[PDB]
Amino acid sequence: HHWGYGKHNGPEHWHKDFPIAKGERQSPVDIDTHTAKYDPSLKPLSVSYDQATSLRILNNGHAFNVEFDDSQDKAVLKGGPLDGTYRLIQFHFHWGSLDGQGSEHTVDKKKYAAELHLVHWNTKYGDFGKAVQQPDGLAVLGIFLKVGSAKPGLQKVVDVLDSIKTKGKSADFTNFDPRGLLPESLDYWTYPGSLTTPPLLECVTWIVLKEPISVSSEQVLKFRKLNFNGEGEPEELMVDNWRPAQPLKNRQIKASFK
Ligand SMILES: [N]S(=O)(=O)[C][C][C]C1234B567B89%10B5%11%12B5%13%14B%15%16%17B8%18(B961B%18%152B5%163B%11%1374)C%10%12%14%17
Ligand SMILES: [Zn+2]
Repeated sequence: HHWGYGKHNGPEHWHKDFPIAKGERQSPVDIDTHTAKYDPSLKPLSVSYDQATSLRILNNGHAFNVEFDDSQDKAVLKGGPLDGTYRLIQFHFHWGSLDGQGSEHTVDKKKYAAELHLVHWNTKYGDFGKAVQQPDGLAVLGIFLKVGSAKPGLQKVVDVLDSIKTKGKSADFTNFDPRGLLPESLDYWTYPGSLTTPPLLECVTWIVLKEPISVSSEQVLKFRKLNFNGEGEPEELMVDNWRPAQPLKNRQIKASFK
């Protein structure tokens, strides 16, 4: 009886195995645009993905992960609110059963159809397992998806999903360029928070981009054909794999932009 996204194992149950679920810096949150203060001390985000080396795509039973070679400083996030250098390890998405839900963060209570998370770890801790034990261990870049025009840079991901339909399936996924998933603007909000899946550790600097990317109805429908279940098990469509907004508590959301 492991955690998941259902009635009997979804987010309102997670606190029983992971008591930090009711902690002081949980994610995601609602971004109240009127309350988020412009911080002129924040730097432009530096996204250096030119040498990013994707290796593989994996259906982990909750989402799909696109994994990178993080054995050197290839793909790195720095600047913005960050001190030092954060290495790209993977990205994944959260999405809904319908276009009106799917994102984890909300913007004035608006839910987007999906949310992309690019996960990076602080190189000062040496390995991601040490980094997740630190309050400044991870930086996650969050990007909203809305349904409209197709995202050409996403289609290589969409086209491999048929080969990882079920939990535990992986596929070689080399030479994927994550620059193709970024919007035009790097304007962002930032706040201190947590992983949004168990173990829910409070180790993340969140950087949420204001400008969403557009994907087509056909692209997001292919996300919704994935399965939470393993091969030869009863079909449970991989949809609504998002945690709802959590209490902001004693935190300030900062804007990089006026
Ligand atoms: N929705 S979310 O908080 O970005 C989930 C992040 C999950 C992970 B934790 B460990 B650290 B890195 B890899 B593995 B798990 B995987 B990635 B971050 C590693
Ligand atoms: Zn995520």
